[PDB]
Amino acid sequence: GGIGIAEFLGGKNFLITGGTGFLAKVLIEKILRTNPDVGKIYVLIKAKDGDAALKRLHNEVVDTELFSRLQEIHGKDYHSFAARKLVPVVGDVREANVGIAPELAGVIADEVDIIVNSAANTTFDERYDVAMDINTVGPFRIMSFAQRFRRLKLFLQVSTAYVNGQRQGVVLEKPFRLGDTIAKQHKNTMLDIEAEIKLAFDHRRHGDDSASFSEEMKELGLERAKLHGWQDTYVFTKAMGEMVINSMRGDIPVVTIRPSVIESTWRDPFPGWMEGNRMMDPVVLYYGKGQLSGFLADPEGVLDVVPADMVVNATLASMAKHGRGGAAAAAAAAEGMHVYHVASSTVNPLAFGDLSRFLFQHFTGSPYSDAAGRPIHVPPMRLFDTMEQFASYVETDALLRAGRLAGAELCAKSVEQTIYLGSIYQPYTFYGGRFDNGNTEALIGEMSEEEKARFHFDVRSIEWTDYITNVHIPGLRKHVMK
Ligand SMILES: NC(=O)c1ccc[n+]([C@@H]2O[C@H](COP(=O)([O-])OP(=O)(O)OC[C@H]3O[C@@H](n4cnc5c(N)ncnc54)[C@H](OP(=O)(O)O)[C@@H]3O)[C@@H](O)[C@H]2O)c1
Repeated sequence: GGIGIAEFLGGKNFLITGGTGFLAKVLIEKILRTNPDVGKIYVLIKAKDGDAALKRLHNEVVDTELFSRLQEIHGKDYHSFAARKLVPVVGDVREANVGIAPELAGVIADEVDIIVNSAANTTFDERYDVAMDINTVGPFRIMSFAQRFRRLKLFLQVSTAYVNGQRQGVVLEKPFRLGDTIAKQHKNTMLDIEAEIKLAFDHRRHGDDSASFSEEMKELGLERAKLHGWQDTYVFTKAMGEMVINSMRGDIPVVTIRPSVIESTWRDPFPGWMEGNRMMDPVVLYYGKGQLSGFLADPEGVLDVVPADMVVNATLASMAKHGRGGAAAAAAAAEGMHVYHVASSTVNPLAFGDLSRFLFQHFTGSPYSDAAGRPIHVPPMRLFDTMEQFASYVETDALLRAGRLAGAELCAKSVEQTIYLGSIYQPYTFYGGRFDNGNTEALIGEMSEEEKARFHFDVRSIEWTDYITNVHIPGLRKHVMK
C-alpha cells in the first residue's frame, strides 16, 4: 500500500535551483541516498564559467559533511556516482532560460521530469529591483522555460508560509492568484504586477551604484510590501512569485511547498545539520556571547519553526503524489496549485517563552568559550511586551559599563543597534499568523507506516525542549565555526 516515495524517483531527472542552497542541498542528499537509480540532478549554479562552477559543486556539496553517509554507502564509487548524478549547470534565474547556455538548455528541457525551484534572495529589507528580479520575475523565466520542456511531470516551488503576510489567526493553505492583496496608515486594494514591475527597476540609473539610491530602493520595496499587506520586501515578492507561477503553469502540474522557518535536520542524515545565520540564529548566536540580555517579543506568542529534515520529506511526499503524471489525469482538466503548509504553529507550537528558556538552558550547560577561551556569563532571556520596556534596557550601557570600577552619561551607540535589532524583528516576534498544517497532515495519513519511517514530516514528534537545546543550537554553533 502507501504512496510510493522510494520507487518513484525511479529513474527521473531533476532541474534544481539551490546550489549553495541550505534547503535544496539537503533535498539532493536525501534523493541520491533514498534511491541511487534517480535519473540525474542538474543543479543550476551561479558562476563566472562552468569549470568555475564544478568548483562550487565540489567545495559546497560533494566535499560537505552532509554527504558523508553517501560517501560511505558508495565506496571509492561516490566520487564517480557524484559525477554520474550531479551535472553542474552554470546558470542565473535573473536571465532567460535561467541563464543556461542554449545547446545544454535544450538537452535539459528534453530529459527532465521534475523542476524543484528553491532559488531565492532571502534578505528581509532587500532593495526592490533585486528582490523582484529573483523572487517574483525569476519564477516567470523558469515557468516560461518549463513550458518548452518535453515530459516535465511536476514543477515544485519552494516559498515561505510568511508568504501568507499580515493574515492574523489561523491561516489555511490557499493559493495566491495574480490580483490578490492581503488587506482585511496606508492600503491598496488590487495588486498591479505591472505597476510594481515599473517602480522596481524601469530605468533605475542602471549605472547609479550610490548606496544612497541603493537605500531609496530598499526603502521603496518595504513601502509597497506594506501598502498591499506583506511585512517586508521578501515575503511580498515571494508571494507575487506564487502569483506568477499560478498564472503561467498551464497544463503543467505544480506543487507549492510553504515551509516556515527552516532549522537543523531533526534526525535523518544525522540530527544537527544547518547552514546560514539568517533570522532566529543570529540572535541565539549573539546571546551565546555578549549583547542581548533581553528581546522584544510577546512571550506567549509562537515562532513557527520546522526541521529542514522534515521540509524535504514533505517535499518528496508531494513529488511522489502529484507529479506521478497519468493520462486520464493529463486528459482531464488542469488542477490547482498544491499548497502545503509544512509548519508547527497549529500543532506542537513552540512559544517564544519556552524558546528563551531553552536558550538559557543550553548556554548554561556548556556555554561559549570566548576569544581567550574563558567561558560565558549567560542568564535567562528577558522578553519585553513593548519598545517601552525594551528601550528601558539602556540600563545596560551604564550597567554593563562596570568593567571600570577599580578606582575613582556615557556614549551608547551600542543600544541604538540592540534597539534597531529588535525594532526590525518586531513584526515576526508579534506574528498574528498561525499556519494550518492540514493538507500536509492528510499527506502523512496517505503514507505506509513503512514510509513514515524513512520520510518523517510529523511536526508533532518534535520535543522542542530537546531539539532546540541539544540538536539545533549545537548543529548551528558547529556550522558557524568559520
Ligand atoms: N530560511 C528558511 O528557513 C526559509 C524560510 C521559509 C522558506 N524558505 C524558502 O525555501 C527556499 C530555501 O532557501 P534556503 O534558505 O535553503 O537557502 P538560501 O541560501 O537562503 O538560498 C539561496 C539559494 O538561491 C540561489 N540563488 C540566489 N540568487 C540566484 C540567482 N540569481 N540565480 C540562481 N540561483 C540563485 C543561491 O545561489 P548562491 O549559491 O550564489 O547563493 C542559493 O542556492 C527559499 O525560497 C526560501 O525563501 C526557507
